[PDB]
Amino acid sequence: EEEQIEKDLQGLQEKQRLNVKRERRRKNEMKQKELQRMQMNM
RNA sequence: AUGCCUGAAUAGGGUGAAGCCAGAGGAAACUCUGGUGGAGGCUCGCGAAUUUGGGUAUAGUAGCAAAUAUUCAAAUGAGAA
Repeated sequence: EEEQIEKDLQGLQEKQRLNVKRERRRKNEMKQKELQRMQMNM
């Protein structure tokens, strides 16, 4: 009964952590990409 | 040997390059997983070679000429494999 609560809380917390990590990664990657793209036109 | 003009052809099987998308690691750079995409001195059936049309320059013996399988009935005809 409570095993399901523990499992889904842990799963949602792990998903949240992975989401934070991937958002940080993509934000850095796209900021670098847009900077390079903006600078490549000259 | 090197050309030039105008046409035909430059096929097929396999593999899967940049680039892209989405995931996971690390502060970046960067490295892996899946997909996508469809490229090449990639493969498969000093020297040689490098498709093609037209035009245009520098003893009655040997033997039967070889490309397999012919058969039956009728017609024509002097005479029919």
